[PDB]
Amino acid sequence: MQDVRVQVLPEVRGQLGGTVELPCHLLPPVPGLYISLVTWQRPDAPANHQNVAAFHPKSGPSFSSPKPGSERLSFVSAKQSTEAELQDATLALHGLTVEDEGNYTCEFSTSPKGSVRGMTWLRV
Repeated sequence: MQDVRVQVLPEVRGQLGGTVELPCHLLPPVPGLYISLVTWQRPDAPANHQNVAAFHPKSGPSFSSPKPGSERLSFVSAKQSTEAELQDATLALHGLTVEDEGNYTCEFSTSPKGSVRGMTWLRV
């Protein structure tokens, strides 16, 4: 099975007080691959601020960090089985503030390939 990779933008520029999307896609669309999880994290944020978003095929989306928090976040394309689709893990963030600036890491957990990740700088 071919190896997979994460595609993100080196930087995303969003308008202050507005909305911005952080693109993240698993490539290529390989048949036989199971995506068990995708997460977004801010490595440099305080402890309880690092886990910004997560998506599981069964349990759906979660946003543990209160900042930006679920109120300001959503996965634009990810679907949960009610079948799941996590290949596009693009994250939309509203009410952009300067305090939102920083490195964001998008990481897929997969079978059989394990984890792969990419990083994006968000500038306001």
